[PDB]
Amino acid sequence: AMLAEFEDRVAGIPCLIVVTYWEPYVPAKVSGPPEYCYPAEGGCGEWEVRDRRGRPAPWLERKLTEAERERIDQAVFDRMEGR
Repeated sequence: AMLAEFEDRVAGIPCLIVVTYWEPYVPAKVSGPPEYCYPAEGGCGEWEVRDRRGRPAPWLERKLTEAERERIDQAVFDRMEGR
């Protein structure tokens, strides 16, 4: 569904980011013998740009650059991993 929404910007234009899937971050096991160690999991998911009413915003989606996608990826992580 629609897990969370927050106000942000795409190339300076106000929008809503809606998070549609979130895989919770699960820490790696690093302490102790290597035989018991394992990598981290999750800390990623799926999000979309929307207008302030939560409607599709294809005109903003087209304005996303890879730089913006990377910045918003981190904004989503911080929102979903917050308290």
